[PDB]
Amino acid sequence: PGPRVVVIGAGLAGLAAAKALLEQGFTDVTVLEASSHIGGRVQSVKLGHATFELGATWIHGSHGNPIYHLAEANGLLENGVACYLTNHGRRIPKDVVEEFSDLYNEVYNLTQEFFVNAESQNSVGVFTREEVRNRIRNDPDDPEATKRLKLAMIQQYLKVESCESSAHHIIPSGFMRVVELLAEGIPAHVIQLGKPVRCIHWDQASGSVVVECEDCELIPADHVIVTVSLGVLKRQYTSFFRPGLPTEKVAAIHRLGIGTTDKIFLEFEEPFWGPECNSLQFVWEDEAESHTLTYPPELWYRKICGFDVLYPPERYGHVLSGWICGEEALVMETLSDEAVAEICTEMLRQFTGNPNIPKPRRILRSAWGSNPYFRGSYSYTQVGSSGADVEKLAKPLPGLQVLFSGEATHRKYYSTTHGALLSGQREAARLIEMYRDLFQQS
Amino acid sequence: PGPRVVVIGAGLAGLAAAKALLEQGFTDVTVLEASSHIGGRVQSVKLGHATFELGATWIHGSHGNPIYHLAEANGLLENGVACYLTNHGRRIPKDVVEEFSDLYNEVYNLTQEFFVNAESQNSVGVFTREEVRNRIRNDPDDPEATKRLKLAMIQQYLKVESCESSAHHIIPSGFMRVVELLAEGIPAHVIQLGKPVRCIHWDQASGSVVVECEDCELIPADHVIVTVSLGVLKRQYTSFFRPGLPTEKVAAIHRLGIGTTDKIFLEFEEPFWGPECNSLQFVWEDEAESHTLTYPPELWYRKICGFDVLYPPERYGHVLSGWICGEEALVMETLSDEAVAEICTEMLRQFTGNPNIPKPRRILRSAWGSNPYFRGSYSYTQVGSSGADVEKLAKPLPGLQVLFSGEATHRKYYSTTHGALLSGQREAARLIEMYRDLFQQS
Ligand SMILES: C=C=CCNCCCC/N=C/C=C(\C)N1c2cc(C)c(C)cc2N(C[C@H](O)[C@H](O)[C@H](O)COP(=O)(O)OP(=O)(O)OC[C@H]2O[C@@H](n3cnc4c(N)ncnc43)[C@H](O)[C@@H]2O)c2[nH]c(=O)[nH]c(=O)c21
Ligand SMILES: C=C=CCNCCCC/N=C/C=C(\C)N1c2cc(C)c(C)cc2N(C[C@H](O)[C@H](O)[C@H](O)COP(=O)(O)OP(=O)(O)OC[C@H]2O[C@@H](n3cnc4c(N)ncnc43)[C@H](O)[C@@H]2O)c2[nH]c(=O)[nH]c(=O)c21
Ligand SMILES: [Cl-]
Ligand SMILES: [Cl-]
Ligand SMILES: [Cl-]
Ligand SMILES: [Cl-]
Repeated sequence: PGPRVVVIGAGLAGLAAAKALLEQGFTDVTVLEASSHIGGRVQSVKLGHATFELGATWIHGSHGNPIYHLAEANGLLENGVACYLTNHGRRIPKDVVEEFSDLYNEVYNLTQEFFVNAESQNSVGVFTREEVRNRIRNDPDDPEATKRLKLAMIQQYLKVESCESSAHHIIPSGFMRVVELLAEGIPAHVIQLGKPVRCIHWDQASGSVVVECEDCELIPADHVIVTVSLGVLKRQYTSFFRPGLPTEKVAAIHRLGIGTTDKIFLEFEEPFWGPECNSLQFVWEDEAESHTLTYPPELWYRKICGFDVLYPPERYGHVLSGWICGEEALVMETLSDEAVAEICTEMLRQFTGNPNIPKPRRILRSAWGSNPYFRGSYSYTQVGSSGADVEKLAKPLPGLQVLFSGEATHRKYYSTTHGALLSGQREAARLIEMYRDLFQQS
Repeated sequence: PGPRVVVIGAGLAGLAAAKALLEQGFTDVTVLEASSHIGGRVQSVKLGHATFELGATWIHGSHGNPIYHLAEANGLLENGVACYLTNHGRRIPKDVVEEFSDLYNEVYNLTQEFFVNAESQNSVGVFTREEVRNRIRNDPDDPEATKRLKLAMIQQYLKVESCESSAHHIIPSGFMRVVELLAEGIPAHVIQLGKPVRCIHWDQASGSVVVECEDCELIPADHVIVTVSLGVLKRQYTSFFRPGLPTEKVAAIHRLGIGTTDKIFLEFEEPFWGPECNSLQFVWEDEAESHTLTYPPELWYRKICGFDVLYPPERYGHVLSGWICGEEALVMETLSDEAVAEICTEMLRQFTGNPNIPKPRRILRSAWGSNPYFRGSYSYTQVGSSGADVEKLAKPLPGLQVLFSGEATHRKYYSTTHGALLSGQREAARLIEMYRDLFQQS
């Protein structure tokens, strides 16, 4: 009864692939989702009336962006200053920050002009910071205390740059509404929840592919679209494919990077922050000399660059939204809500110079790195890798027996929701063209 | 190329089944063993020259016993008093122990005569102890202190009875020598080590059975002989069979018992025990009133009835051999060698009344309950179950697609090495008869 297609993952890529096939008259389609939910790294949570994003937060502008189009078409779509604080409870003056910002931006451009691959982009940052460090050290007119603060702001910027990897729209109702739109069309029977896959068996001798589920169910199939993260692949490629993947694809899985980026929300009964403060930015004065990329686990909290104040209060309450990227996010994920809440409260006391700040009423946080269905937040082309690795990863296996979809497999829109969606449509489109060729040949 | 037979487990049952098939001209035979070793619950360890059994220790006499025959044919086969000590470092006099022993044996026989199923055997113990407790309490001539000791000896006996479940020969070279004899004949390629099975798939549409390995290898087969313990079945039957087992067999798996019985060996530099002492038997004076079947985890050590002195010293060194049965053995298995060694040393100080006993030089111990390939030491017909459950467990699935072997599936020799061996030959014999019928019919 037609070709049997199995999609692994009910994130944007898996749902987009499933929908595209169903719309082109593929009846025998089943989505195997590991978790109890759809959307994957799109995860919207409601604390009372308020809606908080634990994954994807922003749509990256654009009319061509098919997630903007989805949202706008269904009508889902829609202050003050960054307060820089020192670890001895002092605010850094406007003029110091503004002076640093301009020095950094001037030196970043003189560097970026001098250089556009992965190793190029990274080295702009590295040589910018060392030149900025020189210009501060060698400035004859700045006093000692001011130089120590500005040098520590290099380390604060470095932490902000560590989370960065791509004008910007939010969905106040929840990013999960966009996910629910894609899934509307899909019949109920198609999406199997709580159904993690253990291994894909290909080059077999009615069904040349067998999907081995964790619950030991064997599902024969003609084609499999794999949408699991680069994190899942890195951890499981050795056991997840029989026979082994082509060595080019194994190399791609090794060379491409995936970052753990977790969100920390702190709900307070009353606010303790000035009405001029959009954010609290944490500058540790003892980090003037350090070039620290990864902190030891005891100092995981130091990788938090600061906290944004959510606006408006009536929508969200009095909530601080922090980000933590890298191995320090994995350490954070191992700690209890009380242990995390306590350390963030301690930090905010030290940085505000106000020892009477109460522990937050509630705490909400993501755990993407430790989750065996994600093992990270988003992909990037790493200091070593290229766009060739993304093409290698995306490349189907012989017979289109296994196709590779997901954000990581998208050449220009990797680490985005639209990248995921479009990577799904690409692989669905690949099958459609293959079965058009059989129609045209015969 | 002939019928494809897969044996799960390279214990006595699996090896016996494999050998029997190979000897009757079954060429296409493979044994999948989870662990890196053969023998299963036969496990011999050498500390220097000495050989210590962590599993099966004794051959239960007999000429008909095929393990006696195996040993004797290859020439592998071959003091003092039990010292009863109180928890206040006092030895219980010969006459007190002898008086208790006779009271127990007299009252056990008067009860056993009055009653022979599982619920019958257990109830003999229960009504014996309560009658003994009465006869002690109501004895007009015994003093108070003596009654408290004798009543606490009921609890010490109760612990010894908790490990009991079946004249007696040892193999000084190692019980593993008997295992190695069976395996001699078996070609190298047949036994796959480090190869745990995850699920057996039966009622399929060239190979009506698929064995799903933990490493995700799918092995087509005509017949599967399952030799894993009742412990493994109890824990994994829900996931280990597709489709589900007959409800009669599920009920049998539930109703039949498997006990965790672990061995503790303590090697001392010098002995601290009298040359008259074969064993140190631990009587806790505060257990006069208790009828405790299972201790809380904090008091796991109380389930140790005492320690045997191994003889002769030149063979073994100065070693104490203790046994611990039940949930208290699972608690023991979670503790470190230092933590276990320390508590046993503390006990021996309290019970000898000698506070200067050094911590043992070495410690050796089994961990059958926590081991996912055993989850217990041996089967028994439980207070509720019958020999009908053993027949239900032993019963093959339709087509002899799956056969059930192992100690637990043997009607009279369950919980023994010969039971395991003979249960293997039974299932091998079952296949041989099935393929003799096809030879005679056609
Ligand atoms: C002043 C000032 C400061 C402000 N600075 C401005 C800078 C802002 C720059 N933007 C940042 C954006 C972030 C951080 N954004 C962000 C933040 C965070 C915290 C995250 C986690 C992500 C993001 N991204 C990336 C996307 O979320 C991601 O690419 C896609 O959802 C993935 O889709 P998929 O490929 O289908 O995989 P999926 O994993 O979703 O689905 C696969 C499924 O497979 C399942 N699975 C796994 N194993 C399985 C198995 N064995 N068997 C069966 N199933 C299995 C699994 O359960 C899943 O359901 C963002 N994207 C975007 O558009 N906007 C954004 O803001 C962000
Ligand atoms: C004065 C005074 C005091 C003295 N008192 C005297 C009283 C003495 C009474 N006797 C007591 C005897 C004991 C306690 N004895 C004793 C003590 C102790 C500590 C133990 C642990 C046992 C015993 N017994 C029982 C036997 O050891 C047991 O029945 C068989 O070896 C099991 O064989 P099998 O069926 O093949 O299973 P196996 O489990 O061996 O093999 C199955 C294989 O399957 C493998 N497997 C599991 N899962 C798998 C998967 N998923 N995939 C693939 N493979 C997988 C696994 O790794 C194994 O290798 C004894 N027997 C005996 O004859 N003499 C004895 O003394 C004792
Ligand atoms: Cl199945
Ligand atoms: Cl990482
Ligand atoms: Cl395979
Ligand atoms: Cl138990």
